[PDB]
Amino acid sequence: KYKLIMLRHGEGAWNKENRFCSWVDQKLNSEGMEEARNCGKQLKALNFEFDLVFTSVLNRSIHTAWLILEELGQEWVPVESSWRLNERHYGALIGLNREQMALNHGEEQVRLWRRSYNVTPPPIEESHPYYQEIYNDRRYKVCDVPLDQLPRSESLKDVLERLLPYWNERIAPEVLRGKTILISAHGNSSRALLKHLEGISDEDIINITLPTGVPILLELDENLRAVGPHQFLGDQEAIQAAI
Amino acid sequence: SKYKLIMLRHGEGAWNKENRFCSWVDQKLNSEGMEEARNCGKQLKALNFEFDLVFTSVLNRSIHTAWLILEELGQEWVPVESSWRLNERHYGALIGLNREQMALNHGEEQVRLWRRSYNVTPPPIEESHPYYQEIYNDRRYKVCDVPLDQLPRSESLKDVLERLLPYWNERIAPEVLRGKTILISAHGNSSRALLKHLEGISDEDIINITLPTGVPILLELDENLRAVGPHQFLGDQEAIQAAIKKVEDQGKVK
Repeated sequence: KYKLIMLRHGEGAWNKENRFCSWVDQKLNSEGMEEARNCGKQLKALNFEFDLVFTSVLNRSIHTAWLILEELGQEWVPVESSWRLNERHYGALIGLNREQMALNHGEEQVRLWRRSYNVTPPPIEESHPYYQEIYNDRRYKVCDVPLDQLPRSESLKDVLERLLPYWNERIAPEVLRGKTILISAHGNSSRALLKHLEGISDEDIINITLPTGVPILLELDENLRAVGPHQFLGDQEAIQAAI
Repeated sequence: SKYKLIMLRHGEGAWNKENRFCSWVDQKLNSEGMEEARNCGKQLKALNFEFDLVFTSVLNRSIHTAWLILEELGQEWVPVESSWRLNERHYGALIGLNREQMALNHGEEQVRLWRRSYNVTPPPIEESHPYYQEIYNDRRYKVCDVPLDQLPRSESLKDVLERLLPYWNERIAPEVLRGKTILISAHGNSSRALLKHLEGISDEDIINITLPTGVPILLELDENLRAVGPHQFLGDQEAIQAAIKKVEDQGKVK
């Protein structure tokens, strides 16, 4: 077998204003940082000793890895970041209040826009309050594919399609070669990698519910295909939230 | 063809306040060292620096200094790479001992030579030392470009140069050649050793370079990667000199 840990960061202001962060580089809050600080205390109690850490290019994912590495005393562990682990691009829904988008278009459409393997939201356009903050940022000018070729909106399926090469090419070699890897990612990019490993269907995946601030162990074979459900490590007094 | 590079020294930790030798002991910043980091970041942002790559040692005080600066800059996504080759000088058996006491029992001349000289090697560390095992049993020093038993047990400034220059030649300098803007988060002696090589400083003159903590060091190089003039400090003139008299006074008596 092989082992692998993924997780997702905690809370920010927009995660409390009930808004769509998505590609907006919004930061963690007191509880967001403390959550990851506790998550590292947990992996410490677990005697966890990583070799490589993989993140998105959004800071809430990076501070999360960093705060974790400090609790472990593992700050020298190599870190790699990639747009291909970014949160899903929610197009024009970025930054708007979701409990009032449900007031315009109705719950059924907003629910579908987030619990759907196949549905692409409206594309963010140059008029959007945050179009510039995303596409002009220097971190997207040095990417592996040109600025114009980055998506302006994504389905959950879109996330996996851009993710999977990064897994095949950057990650999978390393998890092959023994390295205990941590993946500090987001709600959808975590959901998509679990699908491709647990072979989840285009219909069971919209059901999958991953907590935040919680390690997610996952065992593999030499095929690198899953061997069981994803399990959650730590003080299993951790069955909270999930709306 | 006209390159710029930023190099700097981390800030205060507990043993710094205690006036001890840290060397390869993985001491953390205290919260004032953390503010030095943040102040570097602010100054770097006020010059609108955009880094493409950051290099550090594997001592966490140099890594945290770097992470703090990236956050000030909004550049947390900029790749970071770390290497024992940028480590502080290994101070042998003086690791953990107070500096002003060393001057009392050996003279300020002997202490100055121990700290700032080119080819005076410290008394090596022995298995008896309270921090021996925690150093050479640390996982970070395992998967390397050098066997565990071959890691030094003390180091002259010259020994530092001989282990740092290969990492410059093969890892930092090519990225400078590509046009990337580089930040180097290291320590007093590893930065002096690379300044000695880049500036061609004599064996006899490197004794007189003291680097202030928490202060950006701007370096300009030509198309052969040699300095164009002497390294320069960013920040207020008088305050840097006052901070420099500070560092050398650590080895002088009442």
